Amino acid sequence: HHWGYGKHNGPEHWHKDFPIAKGERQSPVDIDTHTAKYDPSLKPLSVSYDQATSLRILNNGHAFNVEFDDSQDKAVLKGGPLDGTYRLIQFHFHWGSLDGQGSEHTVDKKKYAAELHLVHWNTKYGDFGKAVQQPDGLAVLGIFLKVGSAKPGLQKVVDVLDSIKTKGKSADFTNFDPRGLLPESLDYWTYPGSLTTPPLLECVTWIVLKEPISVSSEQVLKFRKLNFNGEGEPEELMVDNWRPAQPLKNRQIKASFK
Ligand SMILES: NC(=O)[C@H](CO)NC(=O)CNOCc1ccc(S(N)(=O)=O)cc1
Ligand SMILES: Cc1ccc(S(N)(=O)=O)cc1
Ligand SMILES: [Zn+2]
Repeated sequence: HHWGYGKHNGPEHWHKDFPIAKGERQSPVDIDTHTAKYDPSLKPLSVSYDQATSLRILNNGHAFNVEFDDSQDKAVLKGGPLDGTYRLIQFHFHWGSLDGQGSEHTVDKKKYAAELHLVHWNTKYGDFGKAVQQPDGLAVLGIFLKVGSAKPGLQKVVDVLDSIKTKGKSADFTNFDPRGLLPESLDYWTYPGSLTTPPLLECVTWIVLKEPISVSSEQVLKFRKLNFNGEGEPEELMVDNWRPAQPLKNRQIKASFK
């Protein structure tokens, strides 16, 4: 894998090694709020993170992942558009070089400063690697970030980033409560899509919350001090690690709310 977010290896190049990049259910997409249909059959989301066990934070050269113990049903997503039980494996963000870009999904073409992805896999497939081979394998909960007031529950993440500056660095990251990253409302849009990074597998039920969270300028500035490069390599700031909106094709975006 040599894909990334540069001019020479960014999203417009990915199709050469991952031809599904041009597929029928790629993510992210623009959410056209007036075209999304309210679906009264959609259930409230059930986010059950009370027993979540965070373990570690990793700079993987594209973003940082906060990893969870997914060896039991400890932190699960169910309800909403989903059938069955999806276990939280990791969360990460996508963000920009400036506050006017960074999100992957857009809302009426609006780009947010960043987007949080809480990644869950369907327990009926047993392991994450098996789940990504299935059309209903993953559920990703997407949350927009705007710049304003600080998000108190984000600060523990911000403060460990200095210890994982470069690709391949990890740090212990226990006892982090991801409930501190949610907005007040669980109103959402949903559609069938894909992973937004290679291998771009078409295995995701996307659940994108309408209500953004607010983070401070200082918090997002610390995201932008991370590096895509490994230790001792030429410094490349980890910024603009987002894929732009892809064609909606033969898909419907449904709203949980009127
Ligand atoms: N684990 C596995 O057996 C293989 C090989 O390592 N991995 C994958 O086939 C997919 N890995 O997918 C990560 C991933 C990528 C993108 C997202 S996003 N940005 O759509 O939430 C969320 C997870
Ligand atoms: C040099 C190079 C550029 C881009 C890729 S890709 N198709 O994985 O994005 C691989 C190698
Ligand atoms: Zn993501």
